[PDB]
Amino acid sequence: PRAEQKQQTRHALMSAARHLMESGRGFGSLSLREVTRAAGIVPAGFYRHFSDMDQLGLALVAEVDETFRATLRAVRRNEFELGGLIDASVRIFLDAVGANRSQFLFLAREQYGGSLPIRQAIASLRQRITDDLAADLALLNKMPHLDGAALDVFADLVVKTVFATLPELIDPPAAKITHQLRFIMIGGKHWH
Amino acid sequence: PRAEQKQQTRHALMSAARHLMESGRGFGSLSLREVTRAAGIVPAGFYRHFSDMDQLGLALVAEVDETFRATLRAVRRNEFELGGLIDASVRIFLDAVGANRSQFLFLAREQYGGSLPIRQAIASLRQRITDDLAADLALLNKMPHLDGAALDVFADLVVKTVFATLPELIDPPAAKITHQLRFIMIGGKHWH
DNA sequence: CATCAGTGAACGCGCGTTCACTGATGT
DNA sequence: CATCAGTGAACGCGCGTTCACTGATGT
Repeated sequence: PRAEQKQQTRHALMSAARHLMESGRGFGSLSLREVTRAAGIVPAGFYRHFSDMDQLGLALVAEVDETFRATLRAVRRNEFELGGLIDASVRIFLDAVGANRSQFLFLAREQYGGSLPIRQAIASLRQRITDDLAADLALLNKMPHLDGAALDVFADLVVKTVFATLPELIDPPAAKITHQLRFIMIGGKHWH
Repeated sequence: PRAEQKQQTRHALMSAARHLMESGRGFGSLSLREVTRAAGIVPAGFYRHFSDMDQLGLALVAEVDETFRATLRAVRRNEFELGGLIDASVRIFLDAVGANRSQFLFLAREQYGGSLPIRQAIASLRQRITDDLAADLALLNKMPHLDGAALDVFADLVVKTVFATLPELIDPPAAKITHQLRFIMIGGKHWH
């Protein structure tokens, strides 16, 4: 229908809030009014799309989750090959961040600093990412010296490193992060 | 003098802002009014201590920096012994966090989410921590296969891991972080 | 008597939310 | 005529900041 325009306006509010953040400001500090101002609706017109700012926040988590998971599926598609696994996936990853700066900006900025339902939605998307990593590694016996409990700890260290590297990939890398993921992988290989 | 009372009030504003954060809220979202309300002065009485909220933020970075560096000096004091280096220092560290929850809370929460001068003051304290780590490691030839450029990358990975572990050490560990730092150390040892 | 940390009233402003509304889309 | 996304005016409230002030500390 032309409730496609309703959707286009919802994307405007969303894209407007993310973009308003690219200046160091956090999602909790954004007013409904300024977001509507930026997106091109009069304040009360926010309520046709979200009940409040928190709800917009939640929709921003879902948007980035979807993008983050699409990238990791691309990385997952390359792990069945042999050699150069790290370099190739760092590249796939860095491209996806490049192509979606403001989404990963939101995630990097809110990963600890948001409201409650936003902190929780992020912790959740992160646990899934971590569980998927532990399941990838287990599948291909890529870390044989590591049992289920150890893989969980390993995958947590890798995801943590990635999440903690996001801020660096937006403000201003490839070789450095690759170098760093190697230290971790080497540590998993020679474990014991 | 009894400008010791002036200092006591300054500590109240400071401790008041940190503590007001323990509920998931970020420093940028705190009003001058609520901080004064919490600390026990009437709003305009903030200005005898700080020109604005940013300046309070800056003083909170300096406070935690000082505490963080005192902990790392304690960890540094144990690195000249042999064996069990990781376990002992994780313990020293976790105690210092325990003893200063709200300070590390501020740091963990603002490490990426604050204003500009606050983001910059934190990046600075972090670079110093990282440089000190790279200098410790170099001093004791603890990572012989690593040249100056490699140590910088290694120390960045360790500090990043620590900073990224802070949120977990306040909201709700020892074995997990120790386990994780081992993967990293092993990776540094067997590098090449 | 001198200093000055903290007071208490006042201001103008942007906020979130409500409400009856308008007018194009889709029957 | 029916739906409903977006309008525009209005409200009460908490904000940051100013100002002349008070009264204990320290001369």
